[PDB]
Amino acid sequence: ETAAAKFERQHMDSSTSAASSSNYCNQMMKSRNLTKDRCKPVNTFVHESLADVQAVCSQKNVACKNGQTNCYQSYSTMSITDCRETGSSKYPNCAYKTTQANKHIIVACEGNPYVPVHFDASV
Repeated sequence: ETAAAKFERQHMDSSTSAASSSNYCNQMMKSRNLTKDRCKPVNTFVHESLADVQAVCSQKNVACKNGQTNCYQSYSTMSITDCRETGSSKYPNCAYKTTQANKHIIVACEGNPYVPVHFDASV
């Protein structure tokens, strides 16, 4: 698996009229193989098109949380879903709270072609 492919598996779920149910994160964290080794504490899925998310690599250059300079913030807000592990959640039955939002995303980009490889933040 390439880094670009990993970003698509971990963070992309393109859909118009995204309506993530209370069960969404429970299903998606499992189906995208994010609960195989351990319960991943937090994750974000983006519902805009791949073209639109890839386009962010040419948008607003911002500092990455880790101090690197290869992060970019979207000029427009994007439909997203946040997944946050619950208190009662016990591996291998990882449990999540599902919260829909409309926010600017920040991603790190690398390579040729210059594409997203890391989801940094939503703002």
